[PDB]
Amino acid sequence: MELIKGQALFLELDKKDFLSLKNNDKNIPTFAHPKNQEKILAIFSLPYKNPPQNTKLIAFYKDKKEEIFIKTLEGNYKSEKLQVENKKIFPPKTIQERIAKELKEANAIYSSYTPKALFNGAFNIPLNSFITSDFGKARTFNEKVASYHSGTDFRAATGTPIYAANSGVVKIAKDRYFAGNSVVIDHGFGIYSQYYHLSKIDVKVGQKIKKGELIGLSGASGRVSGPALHFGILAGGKQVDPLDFVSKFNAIFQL
Ligand SMILES: [Zn+2]
Repeated sequence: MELIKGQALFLELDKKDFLSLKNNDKNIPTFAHPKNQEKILAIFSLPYKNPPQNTKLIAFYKDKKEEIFIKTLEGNYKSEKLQVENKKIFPPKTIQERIAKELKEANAIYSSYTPKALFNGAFNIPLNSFITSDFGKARTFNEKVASYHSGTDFRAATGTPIYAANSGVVKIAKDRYFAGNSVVIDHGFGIYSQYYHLSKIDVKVGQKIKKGELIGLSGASGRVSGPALHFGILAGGKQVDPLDFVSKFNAIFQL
């Protein structure tokens, strides 16, 4: 198989006598195929920055092992050469501490795995606008990726209502350094949607949220380039192309 870096794919496997799916020593969770009672699914994601060239997963069955080869593709992302090498910025200690604390908190959430569906059918887009900055726009130095846009930006004047892309449980709902006013929702199966730079947060941590339910108002918090809605998806432990993921997810769980 082939998969572009920074995207997810849904792996389909036989359910009968399946024991475990592994990437080296890392276990990949499985969930039911909603349409084919003899299949299960798993989400495999490749990181945008510095992915392996190839991946081999082993599905262990009671009587066999089944290998799965995945070749990484570079894709056709927009990319611009950085010019200033000076990358190690030097923030004040008070900012370094906040950054480090919010990163620990987020990683604890994104590493967690809810082993049931909290979603309800297909994902919807969080507002009926248009993309002004695509996922995966990269800045490169040393023929390597120095940074990239880890979500997609929708056009939104400050104060535009933002709605949950799918049902789930709010896990983050506060102001964070790079994301500004942030909402993160657990949809189950390690799938999280992200709503950043809001001007107003209308949900609390732990709250159960319905698809299409108001979660806040867009803004420009934490954002230098003015008002927009940054929408992200984390799945398989990685930030992935959100509209690509939604398209792949909806093809399976639509009906
Ligand atoms: Zn963005």
